[PDB]
Amino acid sequence: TELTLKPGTLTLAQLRAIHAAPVRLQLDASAAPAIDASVACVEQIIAEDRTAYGINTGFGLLASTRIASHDLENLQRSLVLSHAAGIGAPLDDDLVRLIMVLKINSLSRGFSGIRRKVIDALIALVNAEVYPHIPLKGSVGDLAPLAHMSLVLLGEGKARYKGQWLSATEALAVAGLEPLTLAAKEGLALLNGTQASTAYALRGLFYAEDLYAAAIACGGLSVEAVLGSRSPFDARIHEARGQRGQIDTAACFRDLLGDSSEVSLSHKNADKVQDPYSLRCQPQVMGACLTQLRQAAEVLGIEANAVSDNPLVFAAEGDVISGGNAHAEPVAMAADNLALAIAEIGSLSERRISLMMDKHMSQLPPFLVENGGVNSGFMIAQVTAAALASENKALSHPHSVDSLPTSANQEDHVSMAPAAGKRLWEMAENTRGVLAIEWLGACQGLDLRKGLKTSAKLEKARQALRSEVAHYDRDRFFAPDIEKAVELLAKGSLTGLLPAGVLPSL
Amino acid sequence: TELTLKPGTLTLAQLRAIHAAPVRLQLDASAAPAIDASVACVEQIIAEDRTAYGINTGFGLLASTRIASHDLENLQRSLVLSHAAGIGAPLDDDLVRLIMVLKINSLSRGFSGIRRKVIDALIALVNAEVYPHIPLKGSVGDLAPLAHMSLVLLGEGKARYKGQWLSATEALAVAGLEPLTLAAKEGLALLNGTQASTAYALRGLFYAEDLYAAAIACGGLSVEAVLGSRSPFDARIHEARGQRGQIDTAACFRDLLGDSSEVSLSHKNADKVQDPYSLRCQPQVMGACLTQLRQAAEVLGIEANAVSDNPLVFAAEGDVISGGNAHAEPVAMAADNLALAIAEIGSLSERRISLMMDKHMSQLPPFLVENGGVNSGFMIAQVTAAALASENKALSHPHSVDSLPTSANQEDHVSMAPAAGKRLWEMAENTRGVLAIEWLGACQGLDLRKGLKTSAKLEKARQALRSEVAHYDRDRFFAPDIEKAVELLAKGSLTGLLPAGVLPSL
Amino acid sequence: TELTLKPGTLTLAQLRAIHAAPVRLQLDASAAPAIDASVACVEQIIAEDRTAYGINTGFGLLASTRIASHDLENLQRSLVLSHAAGIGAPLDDDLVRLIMVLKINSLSRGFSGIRRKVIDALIALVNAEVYPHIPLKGSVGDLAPLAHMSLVLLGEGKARYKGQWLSATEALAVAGLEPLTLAAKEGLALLNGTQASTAYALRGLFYAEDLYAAAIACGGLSVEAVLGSRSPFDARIHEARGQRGQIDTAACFRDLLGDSSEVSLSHKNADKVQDPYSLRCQPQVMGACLTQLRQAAEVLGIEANAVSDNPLVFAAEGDVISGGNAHAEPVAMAADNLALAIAEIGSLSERRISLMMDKHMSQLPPFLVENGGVNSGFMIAQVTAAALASENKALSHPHSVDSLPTSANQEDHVSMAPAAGKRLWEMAENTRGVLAIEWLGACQGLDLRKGLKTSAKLEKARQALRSEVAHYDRDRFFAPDIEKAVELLAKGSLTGLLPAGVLPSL
Amino acid sequence: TELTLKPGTLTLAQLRAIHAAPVRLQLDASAAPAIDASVACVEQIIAEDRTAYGINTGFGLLASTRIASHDLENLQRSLVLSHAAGIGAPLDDDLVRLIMVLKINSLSRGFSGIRRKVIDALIALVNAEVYPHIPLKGSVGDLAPLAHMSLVLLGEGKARYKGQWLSATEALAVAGLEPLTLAAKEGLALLNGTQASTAYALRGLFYAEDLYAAAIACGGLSVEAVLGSRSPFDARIHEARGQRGQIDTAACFRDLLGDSSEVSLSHKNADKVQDPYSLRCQPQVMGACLTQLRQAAEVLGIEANAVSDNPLVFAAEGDVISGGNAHAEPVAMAADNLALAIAEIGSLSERRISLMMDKHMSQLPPFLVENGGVNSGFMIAQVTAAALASENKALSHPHSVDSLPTSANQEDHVSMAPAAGKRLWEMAENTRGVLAIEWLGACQGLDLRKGLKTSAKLEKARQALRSEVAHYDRDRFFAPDIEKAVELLAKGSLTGLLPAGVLPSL
Repeated sequence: TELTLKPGTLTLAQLRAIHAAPVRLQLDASAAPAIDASVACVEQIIAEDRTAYGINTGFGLLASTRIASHDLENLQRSLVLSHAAGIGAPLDDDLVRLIMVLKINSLSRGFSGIRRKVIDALIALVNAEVYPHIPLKGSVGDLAPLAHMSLVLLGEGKARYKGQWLSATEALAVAGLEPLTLAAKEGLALLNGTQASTAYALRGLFYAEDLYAAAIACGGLSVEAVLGSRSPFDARIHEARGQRGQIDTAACFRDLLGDSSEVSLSHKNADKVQDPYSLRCQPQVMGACLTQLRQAAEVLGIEANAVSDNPLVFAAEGDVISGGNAHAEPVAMAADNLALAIAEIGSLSERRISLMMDKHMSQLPPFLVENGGVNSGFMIAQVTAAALASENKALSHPHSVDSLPTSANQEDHVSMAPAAGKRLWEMAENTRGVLAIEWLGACQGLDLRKGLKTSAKLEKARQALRSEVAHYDRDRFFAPDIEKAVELLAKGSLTGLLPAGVLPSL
Repeated sequence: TELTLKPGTLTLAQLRAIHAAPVRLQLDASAAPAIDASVACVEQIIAEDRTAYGINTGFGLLASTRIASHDLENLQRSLVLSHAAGIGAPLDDDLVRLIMVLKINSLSRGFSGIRRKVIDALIALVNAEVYPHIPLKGSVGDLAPLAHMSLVLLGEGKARYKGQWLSATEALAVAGLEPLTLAAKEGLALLNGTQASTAYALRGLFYAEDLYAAAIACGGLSVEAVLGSRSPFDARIHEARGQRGQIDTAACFRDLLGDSSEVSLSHKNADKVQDPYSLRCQPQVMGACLTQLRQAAEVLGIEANAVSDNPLVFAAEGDVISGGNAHAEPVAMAADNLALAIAEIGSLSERRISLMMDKHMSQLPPFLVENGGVNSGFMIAQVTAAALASENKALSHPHSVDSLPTSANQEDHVSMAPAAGKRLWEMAENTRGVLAIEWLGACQGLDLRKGLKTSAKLEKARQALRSEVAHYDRDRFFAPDIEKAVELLAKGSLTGLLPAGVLPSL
Repeated sequence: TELTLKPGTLTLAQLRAIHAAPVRLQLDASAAPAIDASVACVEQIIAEDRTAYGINTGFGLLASTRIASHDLENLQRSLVLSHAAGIGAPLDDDLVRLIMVLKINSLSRGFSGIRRKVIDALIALVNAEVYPHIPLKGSVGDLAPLAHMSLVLLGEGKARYKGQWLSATEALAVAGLEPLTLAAKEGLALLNGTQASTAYALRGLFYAEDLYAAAIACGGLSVEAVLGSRSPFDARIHEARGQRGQIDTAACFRDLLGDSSEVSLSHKNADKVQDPYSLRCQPQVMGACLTQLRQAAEVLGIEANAVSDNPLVFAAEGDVISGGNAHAEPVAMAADNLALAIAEIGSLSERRISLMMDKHMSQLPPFLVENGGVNSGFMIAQVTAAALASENKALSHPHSVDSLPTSANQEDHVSMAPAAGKRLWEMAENTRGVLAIEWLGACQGLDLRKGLKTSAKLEKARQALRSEVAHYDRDRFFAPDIEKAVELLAKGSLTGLLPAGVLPSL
Repeated sequence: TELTLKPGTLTLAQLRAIHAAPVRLQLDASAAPAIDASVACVEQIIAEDRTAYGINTGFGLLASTRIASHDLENLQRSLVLSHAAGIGAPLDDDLVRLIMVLKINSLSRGFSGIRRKVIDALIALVNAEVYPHIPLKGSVGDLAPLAHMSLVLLGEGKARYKGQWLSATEALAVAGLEPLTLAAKEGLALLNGTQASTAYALRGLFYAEDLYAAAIACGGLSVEAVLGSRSPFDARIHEARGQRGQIDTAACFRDLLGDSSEVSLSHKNADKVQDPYSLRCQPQVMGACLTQLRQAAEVLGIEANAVSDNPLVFAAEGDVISGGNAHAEPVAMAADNLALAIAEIGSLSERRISLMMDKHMSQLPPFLVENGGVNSGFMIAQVTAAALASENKALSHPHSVDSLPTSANQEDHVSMAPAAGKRLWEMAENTRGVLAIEWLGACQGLDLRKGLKTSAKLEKARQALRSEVAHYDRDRFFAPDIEKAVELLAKGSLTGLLPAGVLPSL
């Protein structure tokens, strides 16, 4: 997988690919100039015995003292060691790779005053598929997680390779590297930034997108299973409202559903029963979710390319300036935004499941099973979906509204973006479980409409499932079916049915 | 105030003006065609003894029965009467006017099959400044509140005029109207829609905008009061991150602050103390808030013009279709989105207040007062700001993630957009109180820098306050000062200092 | 209403009476000793030129300086003036009276070193029904609200009398008082404490209790209306679980319901349809709520009698000690606890309403109305109940988990108990609206069981309502009925049906 | 470990031991009578061709049909298979053992009509340390998780033994069992109940208790490290407030702290600086938490012994009754209650950490390190604690206030107690991380008071830590120290210092 990186130009689709699979990358030749020039600007400051905070000074007491060169170099190690104070579970390699590539992208923009050779080391680690240990918690939005990553550069910490933990030195050799020594500003360049926060929210974004796509397919099947109407998806309704998300959503439903199906055609005159909101307001509810994840994607798309460390080096003017780009407030809001979409996608789906369980609603046997006097059918699966949908409401509580003061009142407001981002992964597992159950139920219900077929793309969704899970004939161990369905969705089995260009990264 | 309405074209600035003050409006002649044509389409259906749900049928049992004309007409009254089941405090006239104008705008787009003369009645009521009673609660997202409004059309309910409650009939005469009788589909046309939800969120939007504007001015004063740096607002920092909200925010700070001030110039060499995040990350935090309220404004801007009732009449094709546009999910998310902005604006401000109270941070006397051994100064005001900032965290909990099934499982998923929107008004009162206190504190602190002036626009912010509230010389009754400051902000005293074209409706 | 107060012995029932109506109180003679002795201890310190913090010292810089007597006295006024920095709506007289009586109770315990004559002034104000202005917001848990109350003692602020605002001096004369001058420690004695926090939560408690009582009656009517069973309330079921709240709750249902009714008897054999959880799990759900409000009442009962100011005077030993009793953490948790009860009482009730709307569940006409083809009946009322029930979920978010640092890091953790307590009042208005609608619906449904009577106490609940609201014959303006029902409940119309000794204050 | 079980008499301490380690149990002979008698009552019903719902009937359609014996037996398997529809991670053996023992306890009370031999099988599995697979999610409060457990009884599912998954049949043989066939009511007896919900909250309870205990020790060390006063813990202060939790908490502090220490004695005259609230209000804040966890423990203690299935068999009277004991509302509230305690314990601790980082507060070097110009010391550890404390606020959102309708509107209100309980485990990991950091910091700070010793018990807390983690001399890899400290706490290293009889289960 060759990627030739033009720093600051990653697209959301590129980001999804980095997240999904190993990468091979190289910096574009056009990146060298600005990168080498911020180093030269740093080198000049030092050569001219100029004092610059965050460049050649010590801290606090020494924040204006030109720390001797000797202590300057060891100050970088001490920063990284002391800052590597994270805790909790190890991030998986996929997420570690994204963070590494985000850091490379940002440093490579030439505002950080870090040597190209350090950047090249990180790249060597990516290319070698050597992923430094990074613990899940600690950042308030990303000193700790970025400090854990950088440990390996110095020959400290540990890293994963071929799924086994290696010592840093062992790890470095795998990548054809030897331990490095950091120079002025490099410690800060590596530790300051929003790459972990951004990475966490991006994974939430990609999950949110996979689930949107799945939900269009499952909701289409459910519509068919209970003989719902295609009228709610009429373009005229959506154009008259003017909401773009909803207009795009409805277009997706029409594409998947078509004008009619054998199923729909064989439910002749009757269209006298208006469909419940969980079917009929799918464009409106799923469109709102689509708009919401597009808003987040835009913010996160920009942040993936942001120059986020501090202080910034402006070689062109000779200036070094301390600002607040390491504050990940926009990332935090984007994540809280995504929370709303993942929850409402799951909520609308659970009510569709609920409908399907109701023989007064479904025009199907109660709980989707033949001879329910002695068979419980899907009844407890529906309960599982309610439990999962429910959990998402509390999980929806925003993290972007909380802050505690740190660094002795000097970092008196922070974003809490890492917590905001990572709760999204569990919300997505809940909504994924809900959709898997909807998937199972709608194929069961369509099954009961003996011999009848739905549309072309929805029939592919039925075959996808039925190749792993059989029709529900009579009560049997239920959980393995749900497990199966969930893995299918997690593997993107239905994503490909959605039309192109709808979702930010797809 | 003449407004000649081209239906579906209201701008956010027009919406802010309708919200802020009485309107005089007239429909543009180009609206008549489509409006008269949906009526004609309805008239044709009835003339052809065609059955159409939501047009000439009864409900449930009779949902396919062509209800006799006679019962058809009385069905409209009964719908409005039975649907007027709202409760809680009366909306104020300002908000009632916005809802009325939103309903007019939507019906006037010609998809609702309602007579121009009914639309004209609502317009007559607006023009006459006769505002029907509408209670605050009941909608799940807006049958009840729109049904209360429509009562007056029929000569039921009551309405406010010159701030006094009048009977509907008295009210109607003030507007030069007599009670009307509704025709086929008119009841539904009036009661279905998202106008109240939209109106509630729009007020939240306009509040959020006023507060943003105030916060740029107050944060600029606070920066000056504690001798902060202008370096964090350097354009190069914000362009390097790429976030638009933050880029625009920083531009606002530079405009208000300028390159230097007498204050800043007289704090010679020293710039050795990095400013805390509550000053230095203002572009990043306030920019995130700006982006967030721009996302909401876009959704709400579109929704203000939406065709939101049901079923929709498509005269051009002869079709009538039932869809889900009355589902206000996008409005609900937009409001939850705005919640995040109002809270973080207040949180960042309270920490700026906090900083100002700390003589190790502020370079000012503790609690902003001379001889604090016996004077408490601003100490308890700061506590008030903490209480107000705090309340906003719980208030931030999203409403868009909750739903309960209604109408016997037929409306099985709803938005909860009215609750989402109205909590914003109280969040805004909290953040307004916080900013008022920041305002007071920064003018006090600048005062203590004897004779020194800040920038041109920030000096106007100081004079604005000082014309109502005097320097704090020694302990005195504090609450009246805060009261004063709050009313000043609520009157938009600082809004005008912000550069043009930054905020969606300004 | 004579109350002769033995300080520290108020009961919850006494507290409900103070809250509900004017009081006439006098201190018991046995209170004089300890009250006069803490003053004497303060007087001795001063007479012996001993330095005591919070007694005869100034603040911060002067926290160890024996401030001259002269400045000592003016320091008390300045504390009260500067601390009166609250904001928002005026508390109503009922709540102001409770706070005043709570302060009197606490000071009268003799640990505060305040003169009996100051205490007597507050008592004079209560007895005269002169209620100082106190604004709703500002405390983080209660300097501001207690400082506003004390203003009037000094002839500052304003007070309400016979529902009109009076100047403090006018107010004082009504009570036969002249402005006072405060002595050493008195300022702190008055301003420190948890009385407002406690008062806010107590009102929440009493509301929660009224609603519990109402819900037993309404749920009993609903059970009857849909021909539910009395079997779920069998004592054996509740004893076998062992939960006390549930055991007591079920006993209440049995008392109100009885072994059988004309209604229940006339629904002969059939008991083949198990009742839904919203009826059948009433003991379990309402019992949990009962336990929860009993836990809160215990904490609040104790806190109503707490010695809560600081520093405390221990005359017996001669010691003065600074502690943290003014921290209202337990009050904050008690309120968050009560939030759960008010929400679940309303949630269970709304589902009972929902059931009643469902002719497949209710054994009643859909939406409780004859000829629903053209009549909507209770359909939109149910929607109102869903909107109100829904709002309570977000409102349930705990305030006790938030804190911001105040007083320049010296009050670095606070309770947020006032916010916790006051949100309960609105939660209670929501649940009250829900129950009013249940009340209306169950009497309507029982009505439809022509001529049949329920039990003795539930028939009184029916007559209570029917004296204000008529049977629903056909569609009519709905909101006035709900308004009526709500006022009935707010007046305690159903409270008296509940057996004695169940609820903490009743 | 022999336990001879008297059903319904488990104590909280017994429950903590079952949770912590393997058990060996036997039913007391006095349990046989009522257990054999409910079976006989079931047998009599069947022998008399009496129809009883949930005993010898089929479901829904057949809810009044005496299902043939043959289908009766297979209905039990089908219930268990179809109900085993849970998902998510496998519970660990510890938690599976607790659930099994809770189920045994409840069935053994003789109200369930299940054969002693089935109960004996579960006991055989416990004794053999064979733990059936149970997935984490699915219950709405516990059909799915109890159905997964019961699978193994029938020779389905899988179970863990010596940490390896075994087939059910392999598992059964390890316990000396063969697959069973279930009889009338047994399926329901096994699947209905609140044992998983209760088990989840109990683990939360025990965690909350361990953390309370740790926090008293760490807060005592922090007090000493920054030369705080013992005056806030004076019994007179706590008795004067009257709050029991706080009185008990303060007694704990006095026990651990003592009247004085070498440390405290060597900080001679000065006691002129009042301690911040994070030290001084420890009795008030930790006491509130203690009260809160005592309230939960009481509910959970009772529920551990509850008869929770349905319908219940009352052999004494011959009656079988369907009720709602399987509704775990009280468990859900107890868990939400515990959430508040775990969060506030962590919040108060993080502010104590914060204080310790502030040389204007701590009387220690900034960030607890010598030569901080080039050493960052504990600065980023503090950030980690803020991130962890912060996460707990959103996690605090109550689950007991949410519900969705299941079983086609027949279970229209549910508790969401499993979600409520399990979020507590992660909240406890956050607060544990916070305390570990406090622990580290206070031992570091005391270290800096060269040669000085604190009290007897607090010196043991110092030695406990120092045996794993060395004094912080200069910057080094920080995270391993925190990891170490966390494992120490998780192992109960400080629990034993707390006085006996304070905590419900200890």
